[PDB]
Amino acid sequence: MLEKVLIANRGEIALRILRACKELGIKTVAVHSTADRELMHLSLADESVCIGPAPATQSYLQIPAIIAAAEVTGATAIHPGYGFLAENADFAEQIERSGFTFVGPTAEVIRLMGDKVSAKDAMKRAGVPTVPGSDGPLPEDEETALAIAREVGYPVIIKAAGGGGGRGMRVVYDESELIKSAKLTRTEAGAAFGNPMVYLEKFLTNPRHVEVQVLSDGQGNAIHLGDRDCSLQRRHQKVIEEAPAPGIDEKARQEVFARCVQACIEIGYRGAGTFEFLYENGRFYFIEMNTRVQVEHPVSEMVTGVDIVKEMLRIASGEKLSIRQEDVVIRGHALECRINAEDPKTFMPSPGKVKHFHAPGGNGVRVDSHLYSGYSVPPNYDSLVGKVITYGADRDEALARMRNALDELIVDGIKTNTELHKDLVRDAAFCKGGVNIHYLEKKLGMD
Ligand SMILES: Nc1ncnc2c1ncn2[C@@H]1O[C@H](COP(=O)(O)CP(=O)(O)O)[C@@H](O)[C@H]1O
Ligand SMILES: [Mg+2]
Repeated sequence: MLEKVLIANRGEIALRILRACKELGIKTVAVHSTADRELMHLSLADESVCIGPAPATQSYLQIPAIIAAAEVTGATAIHPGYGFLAENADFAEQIERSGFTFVGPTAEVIRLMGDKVSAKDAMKRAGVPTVPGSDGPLPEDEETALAIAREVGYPVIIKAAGGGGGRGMRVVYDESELIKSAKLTRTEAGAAFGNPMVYLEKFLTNPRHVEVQVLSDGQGNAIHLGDRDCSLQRRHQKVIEEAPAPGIDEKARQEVFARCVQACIEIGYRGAGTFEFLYENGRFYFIEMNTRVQVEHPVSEMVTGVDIVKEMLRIASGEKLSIRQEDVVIRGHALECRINAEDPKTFMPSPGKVKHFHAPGGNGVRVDSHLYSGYSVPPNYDSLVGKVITYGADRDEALARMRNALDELIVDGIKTNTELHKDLVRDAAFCKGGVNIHYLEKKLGMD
């Protein structure tokens, strides 16, 4: 087992990772900005190192600072969490060059899947179905671009190859705007991601965001932990997730599970990963693979009883996967609400002192949050303050418990999106289930 892990992150995921280390008997090192000195997990950590000022670019994204924290503290491994340097291949390659273990896939695998054009192509070779589009990038050549779009069929979507966080995409409804829309997206992709390449996909009008959770040990073994539906989105940013995805063709799903697990073994995947799919009319279409732990890993943990982060850390310490697919039984249904410190109506982030925090509880209620009473949320980072996660015998039961949980949650002192969640879990279409990726904004929408 890994001697000592440095947690190269903050907030709730940092606390999540610390919990898993402690269960495994692993020594923890926390890194933090000057603005995050109040973070809950710092006091629970064995060692703590301030690695820069408030701005993320000068702290958490500062690779040299994180590597020096490991060297002084004698960390043997580094967990990147999600975001920041989790899918930064230079980070991975740098830490391994310095003789540390990375709790994630190989740097090359991060690059293979991080470039969304080569990822799609790797999935085609693995016989995993893909969203119809350009076979590779969309060329600047006007004649060729226009012919490709025509063959796919409008509407299409232009997507950044190096894209992330739902940014660098543009939808084109008729051919007269394709070239100028592509021109604009490449420019915007150039600044935001340092790669101006874009590709073309069919714009799917009624899909659901369904994704497959995998774990792979890098020694020939891989399993899935079912799927998740994450269709409720605002600006391509997920708000609620659930597992398993309800109302899915069982044959289609069972087929996609096999393909994904088989791909892990092909490409040599090591750690936790997620294949992201768009599901439409009984059929899956790959869009991307997240080569890290996900925000919404808990719903999958609820329905399988497999601890994804502990497995990650076991794999990283060099262990074979213990769990066989035989033993992975998806049971019940789980629901996650992302609790964000933002305005529930204007979505403007809401930093501040949490004068009083009270967490919901009871049967089938889990809470993952670094909040505590007296804690000040800083302005410098993402708006995620906690995740309320319910579990039941069925989807209706998970929904009933989220209502209850949401009723008891108090984050007094700042604004949250809690009232939005309260509406969503009473929304007729969502309570029915299987709403598409366009539903929330459409709903919001009517205003
Ligand atoms: N072909 C498509 N048609 C319609 N919506 C899409 C398409 N591709 C992506 N999206 C929307 O963008 C979201 C994220 O897509 P990704 O390809 O994962 C982009 P990112 O890497 O930023 O997450 C999806 O959940 C979906 O809502
Ligand atoms: Mg994505």
